[PDB]
Amino acid sequence: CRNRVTNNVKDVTKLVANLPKDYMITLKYVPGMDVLPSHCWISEMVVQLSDSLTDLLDKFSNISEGLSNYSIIDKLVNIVDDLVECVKENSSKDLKKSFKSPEPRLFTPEEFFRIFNRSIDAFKDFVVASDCV
Amino acid sequence: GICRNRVTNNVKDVTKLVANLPKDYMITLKYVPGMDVLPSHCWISEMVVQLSDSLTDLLDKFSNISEGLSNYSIIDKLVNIVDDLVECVKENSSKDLKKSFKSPEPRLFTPEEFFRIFNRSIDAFKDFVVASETSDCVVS
Ligand SMILES: [Ca+2]
Ligand SMILES: [Sm+3]
Ligand SMILES: [Sm+3]
Repeated sequence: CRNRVTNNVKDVTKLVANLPKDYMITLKYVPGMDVLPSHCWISEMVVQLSDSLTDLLDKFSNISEGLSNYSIIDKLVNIVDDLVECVKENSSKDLKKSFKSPEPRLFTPEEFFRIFNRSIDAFKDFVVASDCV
Repeated sequence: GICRNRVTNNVKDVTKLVANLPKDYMITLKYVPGMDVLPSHCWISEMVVQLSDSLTDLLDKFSNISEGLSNYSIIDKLVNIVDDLVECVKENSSKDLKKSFKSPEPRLFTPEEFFRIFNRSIDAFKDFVVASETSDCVVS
């Protein structure tokens, strides 16, 4: 989706620096994301990252006048929601939705946002969509 | 001044930290059983010591590389004020209960719960001008 709202690890790196290391974030991970082509999982991953981030957002209080966790997350919530929009709109050869109920697991902030960056980077370099078994 | 040397907590930073900590995050603290109804001389030494231990350990959970708002930075300052207190306890020749035998049982607390116990404990260095004029250290 050409326009990705630039979600570089710039703010992500800061967020991870300020989230406790032993704090587990829940994410319904789409299995196969580490081997299958993107058109097979990007749609559901983007939807799940959106729900996890939004739920994570309610766990912090505002003070957006100095790059607080709340503010950065809100910024990431918006980026992913728009990617969700695109995916539903620019569907073809892409598994536009279907199912949407993988298995929920726990991730460290580091692991969670690594999954977050790969999902977004997935759009960056993505042209050859279409099988997924 | 009562042990008020660099003894200004300033909750301005504390609220900001609680706000920057997930309400979901559980913090460990060896809590003294009834410090909520017992005279301060019954728990203050042990608690000031456990608070320090808990805050010091949280340091490990954050990164010291962050511009502007930094949770590592705020915790560091909090550790110093509480470590300054563990000093007014050292030389302390006052006998009231400044010991607590061993170490209490560990308990989990959310950020708001933990820092409430924190501020109270600190503030306890003002409302502690007695010992023989207070109650026992048991509840029953
Ligand atoms: Ca949800
Ligand atoms: Sm000192
Ligand atoms: Sm009693």
